[PDB]
Amino acid sequence: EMEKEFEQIDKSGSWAAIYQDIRHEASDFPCRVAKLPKNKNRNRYRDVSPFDHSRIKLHQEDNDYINASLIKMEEAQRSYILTQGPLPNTCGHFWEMVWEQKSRGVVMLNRVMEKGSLKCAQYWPQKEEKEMIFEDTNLKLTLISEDIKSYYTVRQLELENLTTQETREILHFHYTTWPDFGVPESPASFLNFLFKVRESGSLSPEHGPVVVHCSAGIGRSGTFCLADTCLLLMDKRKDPSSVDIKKVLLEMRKFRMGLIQTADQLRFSYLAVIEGAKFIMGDSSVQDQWKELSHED
Ligand SMILES: Cn1nc(-c2ccccc2)cc1NS(=O)(=O)O
Ligand SMILES: [Cl-]
Ligand SMILES: [Cl-]
Ligand SMILES: [Cl-]
Ligand SMILES: [Cl-]
Ligand SMILES: [Cl-]
Ligand SMILES: [Mg+2]
Repeated sequence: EMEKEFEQIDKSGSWAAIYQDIRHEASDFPCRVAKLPKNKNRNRYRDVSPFDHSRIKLHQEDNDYINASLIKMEEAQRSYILTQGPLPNTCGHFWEMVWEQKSRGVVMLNRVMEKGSLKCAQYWPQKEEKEMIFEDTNLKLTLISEDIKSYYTVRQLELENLTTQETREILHFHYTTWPDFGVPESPASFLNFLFKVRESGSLSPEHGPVVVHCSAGIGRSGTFCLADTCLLLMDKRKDPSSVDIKKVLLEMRKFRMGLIQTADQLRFSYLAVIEGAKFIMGDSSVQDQWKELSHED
């Protein structure tokens, strides 16, 4: 049971050891496509690749490769697409994947510039009047509106298939204050953001899998999906005791390497799930309290 286990690990000071055992137990599957010489410029990080079995295939034609994985959580019945922050030459492929996979929401957990370096291309338009046209993949993208909060922004985008003239609405949830190899400021601030995402309808099974990315699409991304999946699992069952967090994380790591990148992100995951279980188990009031504690205005 997660809270008792939490207290025990904390007491004995063993988060590093718990987290290293997850790393040693994690699946190791090939990534031969990601490593094809022709794909080298499609990859942000040498050592972060999608497994071949789980990779998202683009429906071109010339090169179906994108660094994106489908994390398909069978028992939870939710999927997520985890991807690296798009590169200057992969922004058209990224929107192509969103279109082909029928995603309604993209959760971005990083900034474009972190620590002085460019960790993600500016893949969405920051002004209504300056849309983006991705000529390679025949798509256009328009900022429709944005809602700017203290630590996150929600943007409404319109994606258009230029070939068919079909248009879809895409919600962009942008967490701007989650440091790389770091944790959110509090469980409240993380949960307030997660439930904004849930509220939008973007995780509905009527839509394709939500796209989640940070820079490498593994540490901040894995932290997000983990907490969400664990909360979903206990909601299904109405039973917090039935959720084994480390097991869920190991199941996720069958689909993408390196999910959750520090011991403290693991520890933060347990805090978020333990705190969010209050909501799942019937205390609707805590939602209002997370909003306050998050200082979103
Ligand atoms: C910036 N970065 N770099 C990694 C990583 C891990 C192993 C090898 C190379 C990069 C993960 C991450 N970031 S995160 O996934 O964006 O939080
Ligand atoms: Cl940014
Ligand atoms: Cl900086
Ligand atoms: Cl970039
Ligand atoms: Cl950072
Ligand atoms: Cl790892
Ligand atoms: Mg303006």
